[PDB]
Amino acid sequence: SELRCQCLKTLPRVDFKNIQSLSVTPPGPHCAQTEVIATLKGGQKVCLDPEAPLVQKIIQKILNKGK
Amino acid sequence: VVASELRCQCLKTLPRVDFKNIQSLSVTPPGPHCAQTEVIATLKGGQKVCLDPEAPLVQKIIQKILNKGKA
Repeated sequence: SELRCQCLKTLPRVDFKNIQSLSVTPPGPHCAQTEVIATLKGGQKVCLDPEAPLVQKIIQKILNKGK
Repeated sequence: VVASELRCQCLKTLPRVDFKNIQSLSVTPPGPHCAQTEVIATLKGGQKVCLDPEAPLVQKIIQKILNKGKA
């Protein structure tokens, strides 16, 4: 068996409020790149650019969102 | 319907983990079912553990992952 990178394209942002969850996968046997996949509240799955400052900012706003 | 949308998935959080142990992370912001953001790290060998999302070392780990491919 062989898996590969599942992102064809990476996007520069999504709206914070629309994120249901994100998965962040570092490089490994499957893929040389970190992949960040946002699942949005309508079911969409989107690949985000993990190096984009807005994407890192969104991630941070999520990590910090808890009360 | 499903358990993960009806309650938090975490029974407790850790302050850090060896980052090279991490195979992947899922990050879920709070919602009706859960007051906290949850960061579930699946470690090599398959165990899922939660990381405290406001631990500085855990935010630093996630930044390192995001920045792996920059020069």
